[PDB]
Amino acid sequence: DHIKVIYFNGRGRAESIQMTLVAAGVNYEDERISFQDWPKIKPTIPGGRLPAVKITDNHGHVKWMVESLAIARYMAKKHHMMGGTEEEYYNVEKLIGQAEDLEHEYYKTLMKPEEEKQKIIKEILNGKVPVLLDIICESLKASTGKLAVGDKVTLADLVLIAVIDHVTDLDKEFLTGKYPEIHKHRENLLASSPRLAKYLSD
Amino acid sequence: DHIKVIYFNGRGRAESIQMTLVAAGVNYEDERISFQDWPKIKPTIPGGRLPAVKITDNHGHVKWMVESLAIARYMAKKHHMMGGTEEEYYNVEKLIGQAEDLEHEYYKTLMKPEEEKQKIIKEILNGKVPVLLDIICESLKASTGKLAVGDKVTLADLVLIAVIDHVTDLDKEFLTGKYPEIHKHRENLLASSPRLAKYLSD
Repeated sequence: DHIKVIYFNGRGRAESIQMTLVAAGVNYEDERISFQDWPKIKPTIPGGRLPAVKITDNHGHVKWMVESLAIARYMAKKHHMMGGTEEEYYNVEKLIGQAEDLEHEYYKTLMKPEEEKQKIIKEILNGKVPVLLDIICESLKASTGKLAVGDKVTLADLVLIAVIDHVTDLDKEFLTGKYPEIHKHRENLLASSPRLAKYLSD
Repeated sequence: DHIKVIYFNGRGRAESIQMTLVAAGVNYEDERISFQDWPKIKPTIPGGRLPAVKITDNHGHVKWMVESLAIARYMAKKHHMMGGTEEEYYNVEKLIGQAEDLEHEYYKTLMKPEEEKQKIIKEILNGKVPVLLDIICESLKASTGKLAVGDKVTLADLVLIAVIDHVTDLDKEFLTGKYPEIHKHRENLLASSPRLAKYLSD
């Protein structure tokens, strides 16, 4: 059973799939597609969208998975990272929802020239971004554990760190001296998962 | 127990919470907040965002739930509408993800001056809207049952009907003589759930 994570963007939507697998201690192969080869690769991907995950058993049979956060939730559920109670499940989804709202602001900046980019970044960093970071800070405070939901790793944790890194991609100093719970979350996450600590260092 | 669904909106994000409860045969109270009353209501809502769900027990204890699709997933999970196996769960999340991509196109048209709204409606209906509808059609085909995932109601079913109604909101004729599996899905869904059939007329 061989897992291939097929994607173009190293900083993209595959991050949540890769981090789930890393934290789960699961081997996989990264297959990165270049812009140049995409037109030729597209018709070979069911649904024609990346990221996608190709799973090949030892009899050469192929199962395809599409929709990156659906894949990540499947892999997370399989390896006990989607909450241990229905209440924890709710809170996992709550924080994923909140991080996706933040991610969607980051998305407004993508594929622009110098400006719109500069103009968008400025609008989002003064608008919804700080509101959303505050909401996430309070969700983290309300955890019954040291992590986003309880004390052990969930998808909510990995989705969060990926989205924060996009925020800092826009303004590296944006969270400096602020959102201590968010910095504290990352410290704590890296402690609970040497694997992810290792992966993120590399 | 007493469930209150607090929202704007209407044809908004509350639809998936309400449809889930309706399909689960769970009673609840709708509390609709006017634009005029929102400034005074906001500080009483944790996180200051709607939709939100206020749950009051017999002892007058108050539990708040936020993030509408996290709420919808909680309620769906509690009532066996999130798939019966891990593969069914992945497929529920797959279709939810696909419908939300469609929903995001619909969102580009909201709160616009009619000028650019007309321009946006025209832009998406020729762009990603039919691409996404085709993807959803193929997802429905791949179901092992008559509904989006298997033969029984899941959150994916309700998210799909809500989003398709938004598309027809933009162009009431867009799916006429097209996407037969989508028409077929809705045919089937109302059959499988007399409760929802009722709600969707009433």
